[PDB]
Amino acid sequence: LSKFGGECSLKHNTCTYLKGGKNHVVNCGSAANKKCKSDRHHCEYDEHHKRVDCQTPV
Repeated sequence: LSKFGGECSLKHNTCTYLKGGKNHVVNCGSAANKKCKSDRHHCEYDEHHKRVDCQTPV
């Protein structure tokens, strides 16, 4: 609804997600369970509380 999935950059610790044909970039954050730990890992941005998780599980 207000969540967008994408993939994270290990080097940049960011999540890139697509919305309406437009890429957006958001900081994964520094928490050990939120930062990007593996390049291209599934990540999700929650628009509502402006939350990011770059360790989205399967």
